[PDB]
Amino acid sequence: SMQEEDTFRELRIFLRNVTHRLAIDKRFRVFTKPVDPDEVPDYVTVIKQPMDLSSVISKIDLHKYLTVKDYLRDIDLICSNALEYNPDRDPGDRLIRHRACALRDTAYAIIKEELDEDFEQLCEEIQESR
Ligand SMILES: CC(=O)C1CSC(NC(=O)[C@@H](C)NC(=N)N)N1
Ligand SMILES: CC(=O)C1CSC(NC(=O)[C@@H](C)NC(=N)N)N1
Repeated sequence: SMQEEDTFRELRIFLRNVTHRLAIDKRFRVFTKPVDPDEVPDYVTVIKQPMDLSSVISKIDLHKYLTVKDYLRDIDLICSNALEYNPDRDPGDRLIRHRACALRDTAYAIIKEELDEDFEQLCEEIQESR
């Protein structure tokens, strides 16, 4: 229905705002764009399902997220991919892991503070009826 489409549009507006706030954070610059194959060639090999904040924005605009849970699974994927690609004790790897975990923590904290739980439940119940 029209009211249901209004609900998903409000969700997209909210998700764009969260994603923008993550993308402008200097700590998260390494996650804003796909990994460039030149600067690092083994990434395409190790990481089967790449995700970054620019791809998240594209999926929002393609109406791919109908719930907050669909969105956070892609935030979770940005994080888990970074931990998998950077497992070593060396400081370069450790720095990316710390930033990845901070990105995930920040997104969850924004949603916990600013998303009404009844709004997320509505999105869920609309989606379960489709
Ligand atoms: C998005 C992501 O996970 C990235 C982007 S650059 C990076 N890691 C590195 O440049 C070094 C520190 N570690 C390697 N294993 N090459 N990890
Ligand atoms: C997913 C993962 O590997 C981890 C390990 S610890 C973490 N986040 C934290 O400890 C946040 C909540 N606190 C900080 N003072 N940083 N995330």
